[PDB]
Amino acid sequence: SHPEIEKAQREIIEAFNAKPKNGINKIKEICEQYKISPNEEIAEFFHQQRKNLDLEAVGDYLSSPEAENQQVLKAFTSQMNFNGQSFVEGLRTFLKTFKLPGEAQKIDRLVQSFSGAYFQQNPDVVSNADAAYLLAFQTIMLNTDLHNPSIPEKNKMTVDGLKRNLRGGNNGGDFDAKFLEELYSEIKAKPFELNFVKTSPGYELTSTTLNKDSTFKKLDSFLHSTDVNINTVFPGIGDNVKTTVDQPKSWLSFKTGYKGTITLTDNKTSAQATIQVYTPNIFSKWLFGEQPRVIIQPGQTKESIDLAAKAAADFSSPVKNFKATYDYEVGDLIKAYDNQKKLITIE
Repeated sequence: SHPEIEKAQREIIEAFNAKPKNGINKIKEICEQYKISPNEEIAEFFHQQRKNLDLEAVGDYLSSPEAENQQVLKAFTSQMNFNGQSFVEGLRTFLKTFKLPGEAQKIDRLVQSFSGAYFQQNPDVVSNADAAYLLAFQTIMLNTDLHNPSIPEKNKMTVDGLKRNLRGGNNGGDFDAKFLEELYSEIKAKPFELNFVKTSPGYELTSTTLNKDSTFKKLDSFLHSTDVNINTVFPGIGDNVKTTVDQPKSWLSFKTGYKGTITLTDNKTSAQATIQVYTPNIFSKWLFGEQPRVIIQPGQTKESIDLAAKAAADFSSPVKNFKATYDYEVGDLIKAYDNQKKLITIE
């Protein structure tokens, strides 16, 4: 906590709250001016001014894949005590710290950071860092099973049901039977205090009948497609648009709804946009929302805001929620959406 930053804390708080970018750049400003490291310092301000800062934005800054952001987090998470803490408790504390982003990849980056720190501070508890990430994802999946009011008590995961999934999890080995009993019981008696973001950044398409939507229907078929063009899904975007697809991990669409992320990139303009699909399932419905969601987000580059607007305008269903991105204000996204929704609303 450096004194030049501490002095104008209120100013940095006012800037960050208004627009995170402004505030971050105002932290960097003082850091440059006083020949000091921003990553280690952003992390500190975020910690210190927790009761003051926009926790939605903070969580959103820390969960972003950008190099600077990724470093800030390594520093944020390192500044946490996990020494002495139980795996269940250390994690119980970690998650409690954030206004949890409402998107799988963002959550993953977070869980991945805890894993690396819990293992650093407790090298004896888990065999390696990969083993901590496994245990955490099993713990988070366990948290759903043990507290789902729909699932009958007879179908809710057992203690030995845990030990089974974790045979070969401790760096190609088993974890201590008494530690998993202490894990399972700790999380049986108390569920994780998980506060999520209200509305996630960019365009969010969500309805109880979005599953019925032709564009949504098409986009889903696309996720299990080989060599297909995206203009078949979105004819409002250019012909010249390349796509990459990241399919969901070990924890399937059944335990999140998360059906994956499509990344669209204009091969002439370098405008980028990402589509995220979430379809409610028996396990997910209770924790992650009962209605399908489509989150469209523009890249940092020029015209990315149009690509995103073009994809969202092609949808029949309306965009239920608009939210400012780190580089784009709510209004500009509305401007481009209504514009393409007036443009595409022609033969």
